[PDB]
Amino acid sequence: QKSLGYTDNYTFASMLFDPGKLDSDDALNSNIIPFDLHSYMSGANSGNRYKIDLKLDPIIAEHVTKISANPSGSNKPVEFVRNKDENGNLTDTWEVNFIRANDGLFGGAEILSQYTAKNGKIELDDTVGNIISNAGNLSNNKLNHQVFVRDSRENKIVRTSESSGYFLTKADDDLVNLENNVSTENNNAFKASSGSATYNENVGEFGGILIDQQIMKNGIFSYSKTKANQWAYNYQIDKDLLPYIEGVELHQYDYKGLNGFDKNYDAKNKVADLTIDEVGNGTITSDNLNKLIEFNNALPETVGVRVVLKLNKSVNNILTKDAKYDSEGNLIRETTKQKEDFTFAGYLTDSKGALINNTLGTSTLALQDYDKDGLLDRYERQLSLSDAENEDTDGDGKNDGDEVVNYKTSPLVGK
Ligand SMILES: [Ca+2]
Ligand SMILES: [Ca+2]
Ligand SMILES: [Ca+2]
Ligand SMILES: [Ca+2]
Ligand SMILES: [Ca+2]
Repeated sequence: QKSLGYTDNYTFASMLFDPGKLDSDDALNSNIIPFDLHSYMSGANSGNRYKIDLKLDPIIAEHVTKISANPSGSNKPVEFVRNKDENGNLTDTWEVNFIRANDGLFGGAEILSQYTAKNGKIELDDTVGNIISNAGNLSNNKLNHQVFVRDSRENKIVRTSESSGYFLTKADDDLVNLENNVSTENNNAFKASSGSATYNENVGEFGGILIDQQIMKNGIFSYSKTKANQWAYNYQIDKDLLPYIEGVELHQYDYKGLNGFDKNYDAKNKVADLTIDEVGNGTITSDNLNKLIEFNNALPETVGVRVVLKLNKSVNNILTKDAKYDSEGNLIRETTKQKEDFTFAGYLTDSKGALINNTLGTSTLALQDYDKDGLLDRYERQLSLSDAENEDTDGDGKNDGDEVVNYKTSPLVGK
């Protein structure tokens, strides 16, 4: 139930989760969710240190009986083992070793090239159509999924390997439309695309949210179009976040060769101000899209696009909306939200407005308040430096949330 911190290993440059959509009658009537797993590794690795984790929506994890996939270049599948939490229950995350030689998926020496784990099967105890019809309204809450590399030595997520998103259903009618009428302009250029959403306290004056969409290249694509054939970048932000957003910007996201993507925020990389409507959708174009997207022309580098959400209030005001306080103004741990997920999506359209093949990348941002002290887990780990599973880190009777916003005293000192 508790979230994980982040660590830094640039060698795990990309890790994309590519699942099938769930709208066609063939997929809707099957008990198996198919997927491929793409990875790019910039340096050699070995041993049992690093793992591959796959966190699934609890609606689906309730029905999962087996998860498996073929390692890169193999015919024999490997089974994902379900994870057990601290006390012994089963999480909604399955885990497999990374290095192929240690019952994993990818070879420790296959670097500087895209490698795929194919024939991935999420075997369920029921057909997906039955679960979709017994899951509720999937127009706001989606069937979230997440994949990342885990450093088992420090129990942290490798920052550059995180990728999230959600499975497409018929409730996502707009997105499902574009993956059925794909454009013909460059159906060969790109392999797959996934997104990732994180919280960043250095953005603006109240913190920010970073949406980093990567698009893997099949070859060495180069973007050169006439002014009348210029593409457009289309984005959709979760409507549940608009009250808290001061503004949205488009940043450059350069794949810096062997170093991959720089995950840090840099306000100097802003290239445009994005406009959005009431439902959270928007689009942007130019007479030369090379101004707004670092396509890494003529190079086999992954294409990246960064969207920044500058908040107008502190991020802790999201789960603490319609919460209750006492006479002294302190938060009662039993009134604030504990979990809430937000969904985003980004994709490229051609001149007529059709999707470029495998350019749709969805992302989910999982905000969590495990100890329910009013401070998000990401806030405590990245800014306040307090224990994410303790209402009172220093042990002086003053809760962590009350100590930071109310008492204005350090939540780390008790004497
Ligand atoms: Ca570059
Ligand atoms: Ca907390
Ligand atoms: Ca805490
Ligand atoms: Ca305290
Ligand atoms: Ca204190």
